[PDB]
Amino acid sequence: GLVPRGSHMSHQARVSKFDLYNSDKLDAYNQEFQVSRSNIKSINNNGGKYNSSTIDKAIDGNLETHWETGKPNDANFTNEVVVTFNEITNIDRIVYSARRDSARGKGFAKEFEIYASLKDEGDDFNLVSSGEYTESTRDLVEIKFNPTDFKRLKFKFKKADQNWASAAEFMFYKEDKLNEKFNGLFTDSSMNKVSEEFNTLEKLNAFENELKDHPIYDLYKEGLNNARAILTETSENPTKATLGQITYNLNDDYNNQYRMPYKNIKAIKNNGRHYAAQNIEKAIDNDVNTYWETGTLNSFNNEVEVEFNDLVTLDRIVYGSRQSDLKGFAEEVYIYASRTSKGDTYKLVATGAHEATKGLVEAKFEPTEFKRVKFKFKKSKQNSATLNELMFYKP
Ligand SMILES: CC(=O)N[C@@H]1[C@@H](O)[C@@H](O)[C@@H](CO)O[C@@H]1O
Ligand SMILES: [Ca+2]
Ligand SMILES: [Ca+2]
Repeated sequence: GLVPRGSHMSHQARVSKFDLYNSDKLDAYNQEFQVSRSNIKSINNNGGKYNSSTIDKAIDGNLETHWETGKPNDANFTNEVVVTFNEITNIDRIVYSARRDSARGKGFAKEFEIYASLKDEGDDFNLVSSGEYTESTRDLVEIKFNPTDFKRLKFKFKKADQNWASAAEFMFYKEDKLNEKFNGLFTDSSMNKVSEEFNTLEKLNAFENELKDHPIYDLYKEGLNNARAILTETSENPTKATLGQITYNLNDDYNNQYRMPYKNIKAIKNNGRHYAAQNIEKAIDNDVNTYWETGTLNSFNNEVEVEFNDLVTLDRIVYGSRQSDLKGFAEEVYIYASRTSKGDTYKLVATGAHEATKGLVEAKFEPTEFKRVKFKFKKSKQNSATLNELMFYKP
């Protein structure tokens, strides 16, 4: 499942991770939208090449071969690459990666400019788009701008990570209008309000139907379901949860019926890093003897966030502290639910309190749907935060 990237229709490019690449849909996608590698006539660049990392390697269809410049950016020199197409070609996107060898990410175009020419020769280039990407240097990114005709496309490494501009691949794509519609599903990057054109179930369901023959329809489903969850959301109704020591976690048969499978955990994270090697993944390793401990400390609240693969209805969260001393036992807890896979869509489900104790405690509340859960350490014994296990039980 992709998530909407936000609309782009200024002259600042939208740059996002090209997650499409990992999918079984890629080939069908490329068939329809990619500019064939066979339409790329030639490539040159102004900085030469390092060793055998020749410029042809930037457009050979292999993410495991790269060009690297022979001359790094400096205060006086900016690396650029010029691609010539067989014929004038309409393009709205570049998909780009830096080198992916042992120095992966080195030379990533952290800032770039894109220029068009309709000629084969001459310096008549006009600025099409400028952009940046600050998230990572290791990513395959989609750079999306206004659809433009190119005989030659010039790509300038305005800032290259560690100056030594590199490219595993430059790939080119034609406009995908339905994809852009999907990119405009939400009003902003928080993805917690559906855009006006989809802002009813009637409109959203019609849109889903409209996407059904699209090559990456299956990847759109997650975002569509997120929108639907927002459209159908009810007012938050937090209660006080009842907290008590429990031992039913020992009961395998019970767990089979009532405990959410650990395999349903897509991801875990927290806001406070961790102390020593008491990392977060051991709050969910199914071992009461291993525990997470925060790197930060209350004042600030510690919070843990668990993402699920499948939405699940829970009525209980079971937790315990580090068993040695009980340091960082959540004495007071806020439980937040989101019904979306991403976005700023959490609502408060329940508040609860219990004295620190050995063993496991359930926090029981009203049955609630969770696609993701936030566990907030309101008050914690000794202003630390610790989890030996975090478990989720159904009504
Ligand atoms: C493997 C590795 O890091 N190779 C790089 C090489 O590609 C080039 O950037 C060079 C510049 O002095 O620095 C390193 O040797
Ligand atoms: Ca390559
Ligand atoms: Ca554990």
